[PDB]
Amino acid sequence: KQYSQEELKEMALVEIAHELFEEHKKPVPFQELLNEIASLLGVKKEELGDRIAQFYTDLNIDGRFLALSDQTWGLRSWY
Amino acid sequence: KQYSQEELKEMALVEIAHELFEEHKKPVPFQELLNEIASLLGVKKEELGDRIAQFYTDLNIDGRFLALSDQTWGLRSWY
Ligand code: NI
Ligand code: NI
Repeated sequence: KQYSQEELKEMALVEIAHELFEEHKKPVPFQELLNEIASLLGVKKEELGDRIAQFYTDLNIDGRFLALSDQTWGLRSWY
Repeated sequence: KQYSQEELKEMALVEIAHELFEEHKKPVPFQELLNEIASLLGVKKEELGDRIAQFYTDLNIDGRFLALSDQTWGLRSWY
């Protein structure tokens, strides 16, 4: 990346998410984005709090992003 | 992993998917699973063909798996 933690700490979660996708180049579940973003800002996802519904909204507003129909799967023994 | 390509080539896609999740330990979009599985069998995803709706079905049948509500996102410039 071309951003420090301190630059990331100045960005909208949706601009962080955008650089992740440009690096990663893979679709990602919303919750995994939250984790990768929260780890790049060295906080706990829990702490993003009020920026979460903001982020969900921005992703929907901003034309660069698609919500894909593709189904997220996992193991029952993680929940 | 503890499987060769040749052992994987004998397994139901759903047992391959299960070992992926046990390694990876992350939720994954269905289509990314198809890619990781297709690359572990050195074929093109396209070639899994009739095993695809089989796999979708097995995931739904088999109690180890959850379909999570979490939304898959991506960039419009991949589609
Ligand atoms: Ni959008
Ligand atoms: Ni199931």
